[PDB]
Amino acid sequence: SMSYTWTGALITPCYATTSRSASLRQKKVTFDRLQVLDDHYRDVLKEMKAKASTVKAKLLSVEEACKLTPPHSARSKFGYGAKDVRNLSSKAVNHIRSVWKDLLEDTETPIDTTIMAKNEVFCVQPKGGRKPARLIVFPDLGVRVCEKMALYDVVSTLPQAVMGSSYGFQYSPGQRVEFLVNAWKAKKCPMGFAYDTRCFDSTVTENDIRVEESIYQCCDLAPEARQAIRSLTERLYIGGPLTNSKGQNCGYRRCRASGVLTTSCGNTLTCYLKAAAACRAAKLQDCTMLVCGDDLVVICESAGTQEDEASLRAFTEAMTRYSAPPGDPPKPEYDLELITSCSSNVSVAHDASGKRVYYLTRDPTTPLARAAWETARHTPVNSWLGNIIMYAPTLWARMILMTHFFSILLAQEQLEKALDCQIYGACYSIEPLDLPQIIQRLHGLSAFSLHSYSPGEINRVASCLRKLGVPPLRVWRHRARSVRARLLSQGGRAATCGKYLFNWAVRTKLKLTPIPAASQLDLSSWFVAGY
Ligand SMILES: O=C(NC1CC1)c1ccc(N2CCN(S(=O)(=O)c3ccc(OC(F)(F)F)cc3)[C@@H](C(=O)NCc3ccc(OC(F)(F)F)cc3)C2)nn1
Ligand SMILES: O=C(O)/C=C/c1ccc(NC(=O)C2(NC(=O)c3ccc4c(C5CCCCC5)c5n(c4c3)CC(=O)Nc3ccccc3-5)CCCC2)cc1
Repeated sequence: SMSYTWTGALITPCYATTSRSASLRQKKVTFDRLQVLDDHYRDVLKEMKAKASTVKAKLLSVEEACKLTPPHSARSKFGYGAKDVRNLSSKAVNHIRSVWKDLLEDTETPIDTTIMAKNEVFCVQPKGGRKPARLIVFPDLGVRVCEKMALYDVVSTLPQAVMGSSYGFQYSPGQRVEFLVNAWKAKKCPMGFAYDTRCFDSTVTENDIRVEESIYQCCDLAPEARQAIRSLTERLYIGGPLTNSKGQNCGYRRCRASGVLTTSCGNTLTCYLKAAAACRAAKLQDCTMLVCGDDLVVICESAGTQEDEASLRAFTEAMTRYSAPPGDPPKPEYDLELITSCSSNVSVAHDASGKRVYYLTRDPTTPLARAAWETARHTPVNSWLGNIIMYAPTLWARMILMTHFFSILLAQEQLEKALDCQIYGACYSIEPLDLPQIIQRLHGLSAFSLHSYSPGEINRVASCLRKLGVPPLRVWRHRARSVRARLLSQGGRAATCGKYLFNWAVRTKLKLTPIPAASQLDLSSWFVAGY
């Protein structure tokens, strides 16, 4: 089946990515899919369904779903926006009830979807060329609330039950490294790899989507929720008509929509199922998987250099057979630092006590360039804040991002003002003064005392700074001492940031003891819609 069918009415809009590049993206994402399912696929699927049986999901109220709407979610064509929804206005609510009643009445009529080009910031790099704008398909604000009513409890309960430890989103960055490192140590002869699927969303066949539904149907579901899942599957999930920003009929989808509630959850389940089955086809001994949507890391017992090269080809053959071919073929790695997943890679450093600590790190180029864009054109989303949270132990986040933004915030007297940030699915509102507490909860106390980084990691940061015209780490060290000083003078929460966050900047280091606030770390108390 053709992933996409196009009419000719072009993708109209509302370095960066424009709608002018969309034509190239369309070509990459449009293709025929050929699925050849085998007995392993069926066996894994029965195992998964059995684990889903145990889940019981609650149907959310019309009002309950409104308070989970992100404040920046696109407005409805029916005259009401995200604000109107979370304020529980009669226009929003009465219209949402009609959408809900329509899902329970209509079982065939496809739900209309909007095709858009994602405006992302990438780096102006003269190996490879400019990437074309990613495509984003989504239903109306109204349908998006009903999706949450019928499936919010499912998606935020089910994957963890079906996949257990293989489910990526359950982990904090510290917990993810803990998992990866333990699984690598657990093997007597470790050999891992990361499998990148070319255009994941486009490889998701109508059967794949119906297979996910078959899994959601294994929970205890309210009759209404059960019907709504059935209707949302056939009217939205399995495909539908596309409509550009203007209002013209753009084309027809027969794959995954990125702007749906099930996207993340479903992708994880689909990728897990395919990979898990392909592990049996390739006869990969003592397997460990870590699935983060379309992202997949496999750790196992090596069976020899030649044998592993062969087993990896068998894995790929099997994945391709399940309509999930690779971008570039996976190579077996015998060092965990070389395996790249969720754009990041495990690195090592030493804390105060001299103990070797593992941490996740990525190439600073994109985070830095994105932050430099944020600095210029004003945005409601702060990639830098996310990056400071997610990559807190890294040399780059600590020395550049933290130094830069804290000096900016100190100067604007905005340290006490909350900021909206998106970490993968979830949207949070965090005050920078609260960061130490969060960083400790997500990474550990070692996050503030790290030193003795890998020479290569140090050079990756160094060379990257030169390339972007960013002042050297020596400049940053100096700048940090001034921020640290100005923070400690302020006292209270401001002084905690100075003490913990900026300890690396001083010659005369302080004894960093566990934070009095992070002792009773709640989390999800910063949570403002998702997931
Ligand atoms: O799509 C989702 N669900 C659909 C399928 C059903 C979904 C999406 C996100 C999500 N979460 C909760 C767990 N965490 S979390 O880290 O505990 C955290 C908690 C609070 C916080 O904000 C604060 F603290 F400020 F409140 C900030 C972080 C975040 C995360 O994305 N984790 C994965 C991950 C972890 C490490 C990685 O590695 C590297 F670091 F390299 F990226 C890469 C991915 C956010 N949960 N579910
Ligand atoms: O050799 C020595 O001993 C010292 C050398 C030295 C060299 C250059 C400076 N530069 C500066 O002071 C100024 N810019 C900066 O001090 C600066 C700060 C952050 C910058 C960033 C990012 C850093 C991460 C958060 C967002 C801002 C970028 N660029 C930056 C420049 C360079 C830039 O202009 N743009 C980009 C573009 C892409 C990526 C990064 C950048 C301030 C006004 C005049 C220029 C300072 C010291």
